[PDB]
Amino acid sequence: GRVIRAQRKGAGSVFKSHTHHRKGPAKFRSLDYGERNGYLKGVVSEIIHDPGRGAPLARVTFRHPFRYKHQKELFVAAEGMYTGQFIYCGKKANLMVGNVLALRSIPEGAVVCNVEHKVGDRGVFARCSGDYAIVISHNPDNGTTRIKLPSGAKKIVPSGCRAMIGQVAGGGRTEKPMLKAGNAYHKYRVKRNCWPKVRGVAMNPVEHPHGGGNHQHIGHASTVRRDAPPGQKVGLIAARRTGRL
RNA sequence: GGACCCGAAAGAUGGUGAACUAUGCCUGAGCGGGGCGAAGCCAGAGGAAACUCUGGUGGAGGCCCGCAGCGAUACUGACGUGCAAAUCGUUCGUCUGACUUGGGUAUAGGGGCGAAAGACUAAUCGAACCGUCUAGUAGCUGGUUCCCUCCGAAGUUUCCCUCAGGAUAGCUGGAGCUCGCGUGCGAGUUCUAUCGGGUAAAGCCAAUGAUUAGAGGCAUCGGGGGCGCAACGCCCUCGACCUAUUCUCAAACUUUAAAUAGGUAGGACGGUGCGGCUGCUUUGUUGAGCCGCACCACGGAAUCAAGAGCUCCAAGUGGGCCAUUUUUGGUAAGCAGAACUGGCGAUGCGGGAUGAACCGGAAGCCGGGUUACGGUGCCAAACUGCGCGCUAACCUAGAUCCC
RNA sequence: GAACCGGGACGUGGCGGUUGACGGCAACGUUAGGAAGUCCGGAGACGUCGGCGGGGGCCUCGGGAAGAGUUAUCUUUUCUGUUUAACAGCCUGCCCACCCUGGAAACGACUCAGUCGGAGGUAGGGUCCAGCGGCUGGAAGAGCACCGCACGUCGCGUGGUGUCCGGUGCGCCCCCGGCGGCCCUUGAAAAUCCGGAGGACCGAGUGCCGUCCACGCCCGGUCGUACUCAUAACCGCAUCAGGUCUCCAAGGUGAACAGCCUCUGGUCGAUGGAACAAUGUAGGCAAGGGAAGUCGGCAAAAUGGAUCCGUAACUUCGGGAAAAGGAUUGGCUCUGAGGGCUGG
RNA sequence: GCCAACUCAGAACUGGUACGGACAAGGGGAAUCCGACUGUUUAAUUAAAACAAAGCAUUGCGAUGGUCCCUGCGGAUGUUUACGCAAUGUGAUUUCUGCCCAGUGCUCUGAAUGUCAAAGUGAAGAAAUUCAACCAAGCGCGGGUAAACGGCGGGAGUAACUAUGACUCUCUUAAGGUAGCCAAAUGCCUCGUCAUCUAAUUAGUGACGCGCAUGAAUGGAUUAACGAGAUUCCCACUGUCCCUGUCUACUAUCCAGCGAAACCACAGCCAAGGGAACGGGCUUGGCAGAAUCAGCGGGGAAAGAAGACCCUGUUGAGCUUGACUCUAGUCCGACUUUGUGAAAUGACUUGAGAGGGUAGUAUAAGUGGGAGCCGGCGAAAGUGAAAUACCACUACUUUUAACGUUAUUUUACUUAUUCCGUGAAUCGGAAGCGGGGCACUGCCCCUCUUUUUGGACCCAAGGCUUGCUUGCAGGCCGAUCCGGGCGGAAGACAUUGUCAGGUGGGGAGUUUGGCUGGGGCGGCACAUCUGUUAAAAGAUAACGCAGGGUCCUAAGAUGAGCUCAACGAGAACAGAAAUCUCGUGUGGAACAGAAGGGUAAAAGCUCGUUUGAUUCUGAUUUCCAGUACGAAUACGAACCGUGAAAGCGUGGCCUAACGAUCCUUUAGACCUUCGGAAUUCGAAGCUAGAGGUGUCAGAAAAGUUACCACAGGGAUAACUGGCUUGUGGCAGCCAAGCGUUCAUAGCGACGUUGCUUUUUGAUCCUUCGAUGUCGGCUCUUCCUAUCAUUGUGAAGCAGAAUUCACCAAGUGUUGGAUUGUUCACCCACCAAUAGGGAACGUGAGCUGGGUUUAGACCGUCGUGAGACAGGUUAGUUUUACCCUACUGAUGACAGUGUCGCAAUAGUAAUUCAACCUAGUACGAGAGGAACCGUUGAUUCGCACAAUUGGUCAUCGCGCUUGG
Ligand SMILES: [K+]
Ligand SMILES: [K+]
Ligand SMILES: [K+]
Ligand SMILES: [K+]
Ligand SMILES: [K+]
Ligand SMILES: [K+]
Ligand SMILES: [K+]
Ligand SMILES: [K+]
Ligand SMILES: [K+]
Ligand SMILES: [K+]
Ligand SMILES: [K+]
Ligand SMILES: [K+]
Ligand SMILES: [K+]
Ligand SMILES: [K+]
Ligand SMILES: [K+]
Ligand SMILES: [K+]
Ligand SMILES: [K+]
Ligand SMILES: [K+]
Ligand SMILES: [K+]
Ligand SMILES: [K+]
Ligand SMILES: [K+]
Ligand SMILES: [K+]
Ligand SMILES: [K+]
Ligand SMILES: [K+]
Ligand SMILES: [K+]
Ligand SMILES: [K+]
Ligand SMILES: [K+]
Ligand SMILES: [K+]
Ligand SMILES: [K+]
Ligand SMILES: [K+]
Ligand SMILES: [K+]
Ligand SMILES: [K+]
Ligand SMILES: [K+]
Ligand SMILES: [K+]
Ligand SMILES: [K+]
Ligand SMILES: [K+]
Ligand SMILES: [K+]
Ligand SMILES: [K+]
Ligand SMILES: [K+]
Ligand SMILES: [K+]
Ligand SMILES: [K+]
Ligand SMILES: [K+]
Ligand SMILES: [K+]
Ligand SMILES: [K+]
Ligand SMILES: [K+]
Ligand SMILES: [K+]
Ligand SMILES: [K+]
Ligand SMILES: [K+]
Ligand SMILES: [K+]
Ligand SMILES: [K+]
Ligand SMILES: [K+]
Ligand SMILES: [Mg+2]
Ligand SMILES: [Mg+2]
Ligand SMILES: [Mg+2]
Ligand SMILES: [Mg+2]
Ligand SMILES: [Mg+2]
Ligand SMILES: [Mg+2]
Ligand SMILES: [Mg+2]
Ligand SMILES: [Mg+2]
Ligand SMILES: [Mg+2]
Ligand SMILES: [Mg+2]
Ligand SMILES: [Mg+2]
Ligand SMILES: [Mg+2]
Ligand SMILES: [Mg+2]
Ligand SMILES: [Mg+2]
Ligand SMILES: [Mg+2]
Ligand SMILES: [Mg+2]
Ligand SMILES: [Mg+2]
Ligand SMILES: [Mg+2]
Ligand SMILES: [Mg+2]
Ligand SMILES: [Mg+2]
Ligand SMILES: [Mg+2]
Ligand SMILES: [Mg+2]
Ligand SMILES: [Mg+2]
Ligand SMILES: [Mg+2]
Ligand SMILES: [Mg+2]
Ligand SMILES: [Mg+2]
Ligand SMILES: [Mg+2]
Repeated sequence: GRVIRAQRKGAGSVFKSHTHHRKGPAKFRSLDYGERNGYLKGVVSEIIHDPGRGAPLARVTFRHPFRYKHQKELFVAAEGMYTGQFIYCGKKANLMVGNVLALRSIPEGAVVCNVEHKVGDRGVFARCSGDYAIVISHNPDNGTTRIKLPSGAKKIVPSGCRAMIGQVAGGGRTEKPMLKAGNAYHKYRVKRNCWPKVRGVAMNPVEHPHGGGNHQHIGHASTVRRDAPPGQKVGLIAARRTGRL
């Protein structure tokens, strides 16, 4: 008869993201004439740590195409990039790690990161540390490029979508064991109030379908309907299978 | 309808709280002295080499003892109308981190928040607090205010999600009305005459069923012994069978069959003789009812009759209990359940020492007389009255229905 | 009494015109020493822990002088105080950072720990940075201590002496510097201020144009400000043994803001008196036995600091571990070892 | 030479061996269980094994998305992007994680139309409307899934002693407990069996295992280190105890001052009696003497609270789901938003064409004339059930356009709509400057200027041309022209809105009968019949006794004929039992069913004819209120059956076999109404049946609560008390037998009479506005049904020992292991280690180990919430100052004092050992007493401190730490 924790998540106010010390969103430059037709050069000034994000970020300074001022950008760092490096963004940019190129100019089998979904969206795919997308094939008839995403899915995107050459830096982070609750506490303190987690079978019936019983047990199948209403949809949602492979 | 008065656990609606506590966020602050001695580094020794070893340096850890801080294990200590609606004393856990803490800020009631105890959300939490709907509804508990006088119950029937309730009939009050004065439309009573019964008892030597014992007979058709190869051959024992007897039995057996109790009748609403009506009935004014006229009818058994009949409105009651006799279950019960009557309940009074039911007896306020039951050695009113026997208790002799 | 900040306006003097200073090889220095739209950088501006070093205050030892305490005996001894603010100038120049000469293995330099060097070490010579560093002015005239004269009811009167010279440190509080450890944690923003890139535009010859320089002049609103901050000034119905954030922090013992005693400061506020029955509450002891008590060793007792010797099974090899088990500990009189500065 | 600090290590000397001198400050060891550890938690009874945790595993999701919030609009995750976010389970490391997809879930690019709404389409009708096809998701079917919920049994045969079963086959239901582990925090029996630990062990440890009911991420096994966690043992230690004593402070005490509260019908001495079954009051007795002080915990069934346990109410509430009825969300179809075009494919139109036999070649598929048809067939018959010849139309399978209908797909456009990016900064076309080839003057093919470097980059130089002569100012190129789309993506799909179907404990509301020797479980005594209880009219109770929702066109109606069961005697197979003959035959047969009645030319059996099992209403009986229903009975008014007729028949031979209102539906009338008038559909009326309420005078209805609540109930359970005494315990009587013979020394079978309330039952009288619920500890008293001790009788009593019995309750009846234990069982001592009451004595006397709140684990059960007579661990014990009682203390008792008497009340002593008797009596031996006397001792009681021991704040003396 009580709202469950998963339900309470949506209202927020204690489950909102912790973003006080973050350095702003990481994204490509806004797509413009220079990147569409030629190439534009910037310089990497700093490599910084973004709290709550495994991958390091890169500060890049560009010369504004048509204004007398500096254009400052924050890119998701690719492995191998260093301070003082020159980054080239555009259709005519060379195929080097750290450069941002339109997928139409990236040959097949290339490893890229921060791939745009819609032309000009400034990058939404393969942004986490150690992750990357792979260019599979091109279709000039409809101007569409096929990519393999980190999850293994194959997606078709417009060939004008941009992507940075190389993989995201910081790979191998999840290999290290944490060994203690304090490390997880520190990890999630800068992410959100999602830790520690209380098991449903440890609660009373009033606040969870798994609660109750003189023994600790679910008492009914943990697989639930895809259309099960909020508050009832707990456990393995719409599972096509369970158990070991 | 507030509905005689007071009372629920709840439900609904609209508002108020994160000054406590829970969690996230922002910005500040706080945490002796010791122990162990990880990486990294320096030097030396052994060895053919590989490599091994030793002594220093350094200071890691959700590491250890421990002060402050934070918390609260045991005494199940103190106190337990306390210093205190959670405190005090000793003891105890942790103490550089998942650490402690101030202020600001966010989350508000079927909502929040929860390292999860249904915990916390202002001494309020398995749904906060404040006002209102609201005099919420209660077959349930408690109260329900002057006097005398008259009458005066019920715990039983049927129906009800009915079993602590209600309606219904019965019991009761009030109002009367119709008549009547012994010629009485009557009666919890007898008498006379007529009917029904299957209990008590009795019966099995009567049907059905149960059951003991012997006696006399019988078989080409029972088990054995003897005489025998067998024999429908012979002699005996026990069994069946027949006959006449015999012990003992029945709520769901019975021929017979009480006591008590049940029904009907004993005139004025009768009888007799004529005539009439019918569409009913008959072969038949043959019957069956009914209707007119004439005559007779001493009231047609006893006793009593503080009279008989009729109607309307309505209260309370619908938990009963006890006793002689009859009687079911139960070892029995101050157990549980039925029949008739009476009693207590609703009722005092004398007796049984004492007592709701036993015995007596029922009652306005008094004087006198006499009794009922029970008593007359004292307590305590009335004889140590007149008489006959029994008992002698070295066990507390014995001493009055229920008891 | 002596300073500072912000704002306003001018006057005097100074500074530049090679229109927009000079010096240094350089780091950079000097009180001044153009400039508009536009653009760029820095400060503000940041976690935590450990060692080391510097500064201020405190603590502490010795000497000089002033006063006081003790003095049956000893005590050149015991006690108190012996001060220097903001601000201005000059000097100095921690640890770092930076610059010039030069070119290094037989490698050297170097910290407690690290670390650094042909991407230029050692060495020689310099620049800059901090300071809560030094001297001077402020400022001895002030404050403090001591010794005198005077009114002796009301002179907040009047005068003198001193305020000096050294040592020491794993000491305590605060600030700072520079390294190192930790993170799947990397530990605010803005107002505001400073600097820089560019040079449109701008002036004269005995006066003009500028000037962040020196001195002089004027002004600076509104509200809070007492007191308590707690065993009686807040909350708990109270003058309630509870609860309520934080700053300062002496001496002795001792590892120690442990316990105990003491100095400054505070305080004797818990209604008082008499007696010392039982039963209680709190705190001890108890011959012999030693858990037989009790559901149960509940409670209490025992052990305990430091130094030396020594330490098993098991083990995730990190521990177990202070395992277990033994010895010592006072006072007094000595001995030895462990340092700094100066001088060829 | 001048200064400087406290660290370390040694050596003498020395004190009453004192010296971390106060203070400060681990007890240790050997094991088992749980949880890895650090951390967190029920503020005010539970700190834990519970929660979290790192590690492990599973699930969804690529943004047009997953999860979630929101009335709506829009939002959180998201300053994000799979090394991520979201939803779960397990719980370090090590090792392992077996079989089962039948069930419930979840899931799928699977077959298919078995079912499937609204809208839309077609037929009929005057229309309302009814019929058909088409028909989404979902459901059904199929597949996959167990680190999803969960499950892991039984049977038969089989090895050469037996036993088991490697092996083979089978059933429910998919499989049949694998590796492991165990009387476990998990085992009932159970205190299981064995070993060990102890003197003794329901405890601990190890082992065994058909294990009521162990078992593998509902995780199994182990595990160093850790723990205010649960357990066992050992060492040290001790006032826990033997067994108490003593010391200090503060109280209590007394005083000055000050000064409440709880509670109070009236009050307060007892024994018994009865009584509402436990009185302070009543009855009968005992007694009983002013006024006061300090305690005390027996009583006041003391106070504290309208019992929280249990039951009842037509009272809730938290939670759950396979309960009833709904609902947010979600999926799906239609219409709308919604505009502009082109093609395929499947049906329906018509239109031409091909095919078929169960047995036979064959359309003989179906039909008519065929005797005649266009050389060909019948005209003959082989199958035959029905003819081939010439005509079509009828059914089934099968191709394709002229016209038209319908449905599903593919695809085109962008302006509606939706989404993305930007400070809407170069978008579309063309042309020029340059670079390539061709062959010859034109073509086509490409580019927009920036890639060794951690620099800077803006506000136009230049050329041409005007005002007039420039303070300077105005135009073009530099800087191509033209496009009145900021740049893209999806796109009439998505999205909004309205209806329609599915899903929907996420959420709302509600329900979850009654009787009942408490309630539940059980049963139905709830409608209802027979016999009996039932007491010879009727009526009559119990969860008394023994039993009983249909069936029949005949098993109803009528007429006729006959007589059944059984027995006796006879007849081949044939007999106990087949069919047949005669005789007897009162029903001993049959009549649907339970039982009781009833019936013989019948009510039974056979046969003939039949539908009175018919229509119409009234009356009566049974039940009973003299209501209804059911059932039955006697007439009346009709039509019939049967019989010759009287007559009989209104269902079953009689006594049971059944059902209101509302609604639905059927039958009846030339019936009534639709209210402005007519006709016709439709609807509504009247009369009689049918669909049913079995809780049967008739709601529509699942659990749980230990998180719990309210109104009440002693109308009703869980103690004591009261009745009873079956059961338990303790006695008696008779005498068949036992006892070498002998019933009775000692016993007592078969029977039979009693007593007791320390057993357990039975009951429900008292108590539910509360009488504190086990056991132990302490303390007193009482009983005898006597264990020991004193005195006796009897013996199958030689002695010793033992047994039976009589006076007898004066005295005593113990220390320990295991268990919470009562109980039990062992060890030990002893004269003995008897049995019991006192509200199952005794909690304002204690304790709190157990039972019996809330936390938590295991096993079994349940889908679940949760349950458990199963186990386990942690879990607040309140108040006396009132009256009485009792213990002591003043006082009263007629001046004061001393010495005394004395009723009455209380009372106290107990048991054992040794020596001698005595190796005596007795006895064949073995063995083996007792009186007297002497010396000690046990338990208990009253005193006392010479000695010993204890006690210190003599604060007495000494020593000593820090200040
Ligand atoms: K809710
Ligand atoms: K959290
Ligand atoms: K968890
Ligand atoms: K559950
Ligand atoms: K579980
Ligand atoms: K009324
Ligand atoms: K607050
Ligand atoms: K904070
Ligand atoms: K609420
Ligand atoms: K009632
Ligand atoms: K008879
Ligand atoms: K008979
Ligand atoms: K009534
Ligand atoms: K800050
Ligand atoms: K640091
Ligand atoms: K200042
Ligand atoms: K400038
Ligand atoms: K002030
Ligand atoms: K203050
Ligand atoms: K013990
Ligand atoms: K025990
Ligand atoms: K810790
Ligand atoms: K812990
Ligand atoms: K704890
Ligand atoms: K846990
Ligand atoms: K989303
Ligand atoms: K799981
Ligand atoms: K399955
Ligand atoms: K399945
Ligand atoms: K199976
Ligand atoms: K495991
Ligand atoms: K613990
Ligand atoms: K007083
Ligand atoms: K008496
Ligand atoms: K009720
Ligand atoms: K509740
Ligand atoms: K659409
Ligand atoms: K729906
Ligand atoms: K639901
Ligand atoms: K009939
Ligand atoms: K009923
Ligand atoms: K419920
Ligand atoms: K008995
Ligand atoms: K009772
Ligand atoms: K009670
Ligand atoms: K005991
Ligand atoms: K505890
Ligand atoms: K005298
Ligand atoms: K005496
Ligand atoms: K003495
Ligand atoms: K003494
Ligand atoms: Mg579990
Ligand atoms: Mg707050
Ligand atoms: Mg500790
Ligand atoms: Mg009534
Ligand atoms: Mg009778
Ligand atoms: Mg009488
Ligand atoms: Mg009289
Ligand atoms: Mg540290
Ligand atoms: Mg010092
Ligand atoms: Mg001076
Ligand atoms: Mg400049
Ligand atoms: Mg207040
Ligand atoms: Mg020291
Ligand atoms: Mg919306
Ligand atoms: Mg479908
Ligand atoms: Mg096995
Ligand atoms: Mg285990
Ligand atoms: Mg009595
Ligand atoms: Mg109550
Ligand atoms: Mg009722
Ligand atoms: Mg006949
Ligand atoms: Mg009906
Ligand atoms: Mg004899
Ligand atoms: Mg006796
Ligand atoms: Mg006795
Ligand atoms: Mg289960
Ligand atoms: Mg006496």
